[PDB]
Amino acid sequence: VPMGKFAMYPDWQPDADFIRLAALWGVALREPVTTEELASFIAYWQAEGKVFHHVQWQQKLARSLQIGRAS
Amino acid sequence: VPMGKFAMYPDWQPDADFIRLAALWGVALREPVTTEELASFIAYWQAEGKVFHHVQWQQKLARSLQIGRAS
Amino acid sequence: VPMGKFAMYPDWQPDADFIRLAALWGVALREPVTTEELASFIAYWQAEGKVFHHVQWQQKLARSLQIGRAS
Amino acid sequence: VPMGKFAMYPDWQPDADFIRLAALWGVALREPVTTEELASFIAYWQAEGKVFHHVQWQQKLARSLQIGRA
Amino acid sequence: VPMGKFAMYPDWQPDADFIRLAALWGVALREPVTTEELASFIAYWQAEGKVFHHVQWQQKLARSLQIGRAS
DNA sequence: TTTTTTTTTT
Repeated sequence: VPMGKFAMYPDWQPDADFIRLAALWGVALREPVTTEELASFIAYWQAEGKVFHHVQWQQKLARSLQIGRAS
Repeated sequence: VPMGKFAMYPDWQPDADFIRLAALWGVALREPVTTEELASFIAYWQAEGKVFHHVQWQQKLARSLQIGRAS
Repeated sequence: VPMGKFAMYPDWQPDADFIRLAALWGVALREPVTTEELASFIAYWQAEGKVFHHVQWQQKLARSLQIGRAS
Repeated sequence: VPMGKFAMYPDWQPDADFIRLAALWGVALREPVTTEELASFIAYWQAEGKVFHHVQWQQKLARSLQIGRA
Repeated sequence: VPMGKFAMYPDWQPDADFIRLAALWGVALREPVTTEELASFIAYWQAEGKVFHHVQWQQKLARSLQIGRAS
């Protein structure tokens, strides 16, 4: 992944231990991140064009899965 | 088809491959979009006046159909 | 209380006086800060790189909890 | 009013006609300034250490309340 | 209007072509100068007590409006 | 002259 802030992009992936991190940020995920969930996240934010650090992007991904899976 | 964010408008349409996209975002559609579902979505969001990129609109349409057809 | 501006770092804590100050600043919290809320706050601002006085860091944490918990 | 350039301090207060000043400077305030809003402001800038004239401090409070109430 | 350096005073105004100047100095004002922004600028600098040439005052206004409207 | 973290018709 790039250093510093950057816009979301198609082959981006969170860290292997992403679920661990999400737990540490108060989001307990039962099942792993599916290819579809990630593709949808990336599409949305790639369009938006805002820029963030890798770890902030992962925080956005966790918050998004939490809302996504409540429904 | 405008570039950038835009408010929804009456002759708006999702891409021709919309059904495959929806699948890639984790929305499996067994029926194609109807002119009535699309008019309903457009009328709602046109009034609202909120602005989004084309791809984000298409995600809103996918989510909206999922919910709508579940009922 | 720590002195001078400083970047956010992993072991940072707002003092035991934090809930008190938050109330003096118009943010009334029912329950204490969770390890997770804090971890999440730290991760975000540590990546951001910005530098602040302790009290200022505390106000940002208060504002964040207020928003966070409104959901 | 406090004189010269100065650092923010606990007992600081804007003028009684602060509301109308804020309007003159393009910040239309529906309600008056609360105790907590002021304590929050004062804490922030007291830590920061920067020094300003009283009126400038009042302009900073006006800009801040605007942002804060949105 | 006064020649040479002078302290800011309540009735001060910039030139009628102030928008064109501001563009020459790199500040493109999508909107012109409001009476309020002006009073705000005057109260600030009148308090500050510094003296400047008319054209220097006009540069301070222009830089100011740039920063003030960047929000 | 510079205080202001935030995907979801239901």
